[PDB]
Amino acid sequence: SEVPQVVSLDPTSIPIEYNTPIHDIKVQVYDIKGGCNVEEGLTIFLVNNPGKENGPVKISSKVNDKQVSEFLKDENMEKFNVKLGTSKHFYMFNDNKNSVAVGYVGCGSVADLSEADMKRVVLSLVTMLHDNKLSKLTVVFEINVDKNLFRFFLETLFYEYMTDERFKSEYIKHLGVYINNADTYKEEVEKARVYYFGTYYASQLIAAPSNYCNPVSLSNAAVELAQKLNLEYKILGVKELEELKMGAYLSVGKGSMYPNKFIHLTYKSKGDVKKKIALVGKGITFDSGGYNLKAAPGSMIDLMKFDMSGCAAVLGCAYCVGTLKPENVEIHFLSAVCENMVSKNSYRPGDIITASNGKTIEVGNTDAEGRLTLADALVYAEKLGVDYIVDIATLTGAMLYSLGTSYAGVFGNNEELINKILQSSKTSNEPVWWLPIINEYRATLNSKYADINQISSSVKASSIVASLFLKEFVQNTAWAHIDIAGVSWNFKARKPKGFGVRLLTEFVLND
Amino acid sequence: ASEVPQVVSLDPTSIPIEYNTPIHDIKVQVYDIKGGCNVEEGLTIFLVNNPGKENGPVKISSKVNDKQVSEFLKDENMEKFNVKLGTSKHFYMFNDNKNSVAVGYVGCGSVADLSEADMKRVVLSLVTMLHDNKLSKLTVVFEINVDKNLFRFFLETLFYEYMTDERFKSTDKNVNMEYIKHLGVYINNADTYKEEVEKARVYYFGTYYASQLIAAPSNYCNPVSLSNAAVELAQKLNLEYKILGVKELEELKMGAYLSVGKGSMYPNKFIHLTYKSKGDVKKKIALVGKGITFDSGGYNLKAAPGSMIDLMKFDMSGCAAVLGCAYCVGTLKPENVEIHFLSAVCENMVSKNSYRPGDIITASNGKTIEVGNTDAEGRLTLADALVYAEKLGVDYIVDIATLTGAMLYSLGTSYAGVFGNNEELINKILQSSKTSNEPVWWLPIINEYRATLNSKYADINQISSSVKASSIVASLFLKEFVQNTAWAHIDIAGVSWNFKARKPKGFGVRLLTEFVLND
Amino acid sequence: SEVPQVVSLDPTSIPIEYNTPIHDIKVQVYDIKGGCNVEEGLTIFLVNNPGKENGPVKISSKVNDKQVSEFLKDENMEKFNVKLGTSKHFYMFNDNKNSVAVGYVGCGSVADLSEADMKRVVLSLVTMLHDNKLSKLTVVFEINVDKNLFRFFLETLFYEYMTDERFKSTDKNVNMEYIKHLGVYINNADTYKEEVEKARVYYFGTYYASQLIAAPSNYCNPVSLSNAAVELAQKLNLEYKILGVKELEELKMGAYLSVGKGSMYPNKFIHLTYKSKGDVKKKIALVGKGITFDSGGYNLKAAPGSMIDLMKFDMSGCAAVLGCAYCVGTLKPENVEIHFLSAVCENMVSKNSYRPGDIITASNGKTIEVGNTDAEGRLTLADALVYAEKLGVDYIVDIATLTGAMLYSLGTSYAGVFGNNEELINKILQSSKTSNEPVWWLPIINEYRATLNSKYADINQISSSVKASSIVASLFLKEFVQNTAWAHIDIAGVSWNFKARKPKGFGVRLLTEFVLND
Amino acid sequence: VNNPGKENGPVKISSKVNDKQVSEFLKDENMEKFNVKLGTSKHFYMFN
Ligand SMILES: N[C@@H](c1ccc(-n2cccn2)cc1)P(=O)(O)O
Ligand SMILES: N[C@@H](c1ccc(-n2cccn2)cc1)P(=O)(O)O
Ligand SMILES: N[C@@H](c1ccc(-n2cccn2)cc1)P(=O)(O)O
Ligand SMILES: [Zn+2]
Ligand SMILES: [Zn+2]
Ligand SMILES: [Zn+2]
Ligand SMILES: [Zn+2]
Ligand SMILES: [Zn+2]
Ligand SMILES: [Zn+2]
Repeated sequence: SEVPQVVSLDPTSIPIEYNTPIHDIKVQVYDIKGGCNVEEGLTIFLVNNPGKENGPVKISSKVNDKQVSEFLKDENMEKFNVKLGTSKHFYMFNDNKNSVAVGYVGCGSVADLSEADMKRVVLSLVTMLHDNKLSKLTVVFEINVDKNLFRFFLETLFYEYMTDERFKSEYIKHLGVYINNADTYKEEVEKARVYYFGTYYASQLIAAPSNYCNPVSLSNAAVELAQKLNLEYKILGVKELEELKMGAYLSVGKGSMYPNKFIHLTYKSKGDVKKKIALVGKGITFDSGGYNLKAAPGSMIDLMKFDMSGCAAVLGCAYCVGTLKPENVEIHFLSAVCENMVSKNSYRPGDIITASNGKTIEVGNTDAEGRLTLADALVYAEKLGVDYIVDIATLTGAMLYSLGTSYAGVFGNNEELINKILQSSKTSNEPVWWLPIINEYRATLNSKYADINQISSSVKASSIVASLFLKEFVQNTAWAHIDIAGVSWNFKARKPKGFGVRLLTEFVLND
Repeated sequence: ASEVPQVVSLDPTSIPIEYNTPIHDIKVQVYDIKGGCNVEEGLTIFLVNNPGKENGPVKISSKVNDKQVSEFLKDENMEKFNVKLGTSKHFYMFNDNKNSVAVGYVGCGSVADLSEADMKRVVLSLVTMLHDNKLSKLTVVFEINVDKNLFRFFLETLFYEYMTDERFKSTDKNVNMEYIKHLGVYINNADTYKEEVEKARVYYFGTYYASQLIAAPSNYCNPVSLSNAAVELAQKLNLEYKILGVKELEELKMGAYLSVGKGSMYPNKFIHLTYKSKGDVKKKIALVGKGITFDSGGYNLKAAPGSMIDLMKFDMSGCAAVLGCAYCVGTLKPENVEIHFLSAVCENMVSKNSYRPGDIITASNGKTIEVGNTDAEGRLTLADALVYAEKLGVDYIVDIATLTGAMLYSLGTSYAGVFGNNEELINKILQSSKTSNEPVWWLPIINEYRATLNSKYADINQISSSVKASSIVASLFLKEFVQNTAWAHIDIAGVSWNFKARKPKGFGVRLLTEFVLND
Repeated sequence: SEVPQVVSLDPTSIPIEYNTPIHDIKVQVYDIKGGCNVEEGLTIFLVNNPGKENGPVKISSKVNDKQVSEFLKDENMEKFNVKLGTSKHFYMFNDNKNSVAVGYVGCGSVADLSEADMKRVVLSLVTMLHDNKLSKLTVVFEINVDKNLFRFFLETLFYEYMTDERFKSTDKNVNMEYIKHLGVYINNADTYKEEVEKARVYYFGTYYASQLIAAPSNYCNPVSLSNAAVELAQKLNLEYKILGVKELEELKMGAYLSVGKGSMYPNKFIHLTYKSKGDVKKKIALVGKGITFDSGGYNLKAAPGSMIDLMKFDMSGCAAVLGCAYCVGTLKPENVEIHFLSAVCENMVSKNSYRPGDIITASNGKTIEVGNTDAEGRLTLADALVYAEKLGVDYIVDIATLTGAMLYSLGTSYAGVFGNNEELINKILQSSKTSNEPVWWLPIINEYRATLNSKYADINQISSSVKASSIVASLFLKEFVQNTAWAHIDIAGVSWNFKARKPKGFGVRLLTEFVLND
Repeated sequence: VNNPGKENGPVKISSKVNDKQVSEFLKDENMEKFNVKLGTSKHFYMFN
């Protein structure tokens, strides 16, 4: 498990932060009926105006401080508006002559916030936290959210508040929440904190550049994670991968100085097993394209450290599952990890390679490497004899032109499973849309020489074609495929989303 | 009608349209298989499968009312052939009356319920047997299971694919072109299937009519000639009609639609056809089709590799499907409905008179629009068509358009995408997709992208600056022009043209008609 | 007739120079065995040294002056070599105590100079004429050349020497002075004497063509070019007619008319005729592609390498045909009837332009599906070929800047010839030899014909699958000649001299030699 | 089989065939229903 180096200055591990300052925040949830106390730090009102305009801010909650309550009177507050994400905050002295900050974030005019909207709310709030030295934040909900959305608020807050400074060379210690029917929201708090970290852990792996995060260091990190969670683990090396005849997966890695590593973590519930699941993540630690090099305008080769986002989501999910400890489920966490590089040793456009199920594949484009690695992972996953196989992958850039940057696409061979994923999208608030596997396009994968083509020459619906290819490697097991090529990276914030950790955990939990 | 302007005298002044096609001379007779099959003149084709047995052997199960033919078609003789989807074989023999007969089969594979795609492969194989063989009659024996809709779909597709469009042929007409006069069909429970026959013939012609308008090049089919054809159609069907000209469009302040047509030598013409049932009207529907008779891109000229400027006569496919639907509706005469058939027809050209990238134009609902790309012209014309539609006071607005090339990257060439603001209406569309066998998939209008249409100067941007999901952004733009009516949008940019066969599909005619009929 | 203008500063004619300085040159040929007189101006010896690479200059001619003869002794000349294209200037006094200038141009080792080699020699000589104000040049041939190559020397010398200042205003060359006399010393001079005025005629045909080509598309548009052609016909007493739009409509030339639809200039079809006074034994139609500017139309020339700034040259074929009309009309061959044809128009972007996808109808009734508006040349030629065949001629030869693909097949030196008749093709190759305008036979590959099959129209203008566009274009044109020997000369690669930044006037001499020899 | 002169003309088989059933299949009246366009084919199964 020694990471090879070219020079002594090359890093030999991924730095990982486990103990984050988010974990130090004491959280308290209070009912809003008893009035709000404003004694310290920053207090923010989440305010809308239905009908409205953008109408005026009007505060409805009772505040147990004379000076603040004066500040918050309708005549002052109408000077401001509830346009989504708009905020104002002011420092003042309270009834005990102590310095208090008080303000609001506008939640617009609709009464049901979408995940997108709520995200805009949190971002405004985070901007104030990053701009202010505070011991404590207090948030009071003057809008209605359900339990899942409340938890989404917390996760998004923690995640966005946290700043990754691992490669560079003050946080609040308390969070108060005022909300109607407080007691029903309390269970969401620590769940949010677990969901935050699984997501942030995924992010750290994705953000970690390819010199740091390579097939050896990523599998080392996965082992260290399993050890900390008491998960069973197994890392398959080149020799075993050859014995298993994983020729599609091995071919992708031929050109890399980093030997292929296959990750297999296993969680088992205490109880009687009622569902066995294999979660398979695409783990290309750097996708240069291979001989089909990413040289075309817009191919974004500098982003391609993110091509192990699927693997990160699966690993982050492992954190959440290993921590929350759901019952009656056995989960396998799989990733065929490798690096797609240019070398005398690389596989070539046109090569015919042989998958572990015996299928010969003609490589039409070395930059369609993910589906080759996934083919062998899927064969491996099916041999585990599980009930559901779900794979998640940054597989096709075409997703940007279908669903874009907000919704991932799910494709599958089984409507019941697909529907379970859509439900988990609803409760996780990571949005997914069901796209079809159109069988009429299957003929385009008929190779003249091999059993099957890797790519289509004629069909531009590449996300569907890739799904048709993948489907050839699952024979008799319910399977779904989540393409996160569009959603994984947050282009505007210049960072990963850690997309899919919460989706997969909800999937596991809801079962 | 209006006079079509010409640059030279040899410029065509109308679209050639074939109404009385050879398919309409075909006499169809349907028999129940339980009565046995008579095997006489022409070509008798058995549709045969073998469930579960992939590439399984052919077995003819139907009673054949001829001793020679029954002997020929017995299991031992047929076992050398297999049912592989699309395969076919011709047989020759003498019957009990000493007349030579031609017989054969088309293989329908080993899966019992044929998809719409599978059935098309079967039909294409059948058509291959009709081509280059001068036959007076074809007889088809169904030894596979099909529901009523799939039976109709077989007939529609057969009629459509058999037909050959020679309107623009002159020196190269097919000397050997000769159609059957009779079509016999044997099927179990024949009486239940009979009602589908004329329905299929009507659906075939609506689709083929749309196909004719689309395949017609932009010199033949321009906004004046296309609106003229809509008038002629309306007169033949006794639909009400109104064609709005520029002066009337100006009065209605349709600035977004008018701006697109500024650079064309052909004046904008807005088609408005109306069917009204004689009964008491229970539902009112507007069907809106994109009617760009040629899309050069305008100043944002289609010059990039893969922009397929030579295909762009097809950018009135949406208008064509709405008109094809008008044919079907006006022919079948549904009760209790009032249907408006709408198209803002124009041509997107490069000229001293063209609108420019950056121009700010005002739609008929007062919204100002910043033009970011003159090649996103469809959504601008649809904006004003949607405002016009909503003022009619209908229950549903459905538009259909070759709107975004991105469709090819999302759903590809077989499935159209539907988007909308109302779930009930979307499900009705999806239901019509099932019964018409023209596949459509529901795609989301993702509100998070809406902010990317915020203009610094105008009320709204025509295009997104940052979002590449253009089919979704376009849908977001269109939604701004429907205020309080259930509305759905069908993007057929990917499915309209059959690239393999080098012809249009007339996609959407049957879909839209089923939608009207089922309601 | 009247050229339309957008503003009053728009030109309404092509400026044309007919009486050139070359025409003022008095040429005298003398037999070299009488010895050479060296009395004034510049006297240049053309010398080689067969079989000795970069061999020494040796002057073998007798020079009728003691002082000059001494100067050019082998001893004095041995320091110089005959490397092809090298040259030297000498200065001395002759017997008359007069200042005299002498030099040489090396013609290498091979005793048989190629077309390319001879142009190298002529270019070196012109370098000696430029930037030196001389009243007289004398050339002494100490190399062997046949009659066609001697004529080629003069034609090339005249053409290269001539500088086109029609569009110069504030930047004319103040030092521009042309010799008034040219003396030529050659062995067996009597046989070469008849080549001189032939060379002058050939030079002007070529120069005339180049003037038309070089003239930009604002000056040279379909009206002004057809106007020029009438003027030329009047000067030569050729019969002429220009067919205008209404006549073109009556003749149903729908392919040709569609290309011009987008232009502010009306289509003009040029038809000049030369007819011998004797019995007519051969009738010939010469067809020249005449696109005065090719923007590409809606298939706009926007791709890198499309060279839109060069497209004033897309009437190079018409220009070659008109230059041939000048030569034929001047030299007056017997036994022949020649029709000089061009369907002239401009390919532009407009509300009025034809579109990609349009189906149009040619004058022979064939419907054509336009796959690319930038393949306009073959549409205009289609109707011109139909017109040509209706004249009842023995041969139709077209010449056109038809396909950029020529750059990748033959390049900038050799034109391609395609045809439906081996005898006609061979006559063109033979004319290539005697005109020294190089041409190579390329095949019309019938296997590609199916790629022109259209789903809706009788035929496709362009291929869907085949990249060999010069072949595809020829297949298309062939569909418009029914039963007449026809050949097609694609000059897209050779028409413009990219290094010298000017047209060659390619094809005038080739076409004239074809007519003359037949 | 070809048909000189007649573009896409009918198929006519000239060879004598030593089978009565096949001889009858190959008669002009049957074959004229097909054409000689380059690459076009038809074949039929029968008993001899
Ligand atoms: N790694 C896949 C991928 C993922 C995302 C993008 N991409 C995301 C945004 C723009 N391009 C491109 C390729 P692949 O190269 O299709 O294997
Ligand atoms: N006419 C629309 C369109 C439709 C289809 C295609 N297209 C269909 C297939 C490939 N490209 C491109 C543009 P538009 O240019 O987006 O308005
Ligand atoms: N005018 C023809 C042409 C001729 C020459 C070149 N060309 C010559 C050199 C580089 N490009 C390009 C187009 P066309 O655009 O094929 O009609
Ligand atoms: Zn790749
Ligand atoms: Zn990848
Ligand atoms: Zn467009
Ligand atoms: Zn369009
Ligand atoms: Zn061109
Ligand atoms: Zn040209």
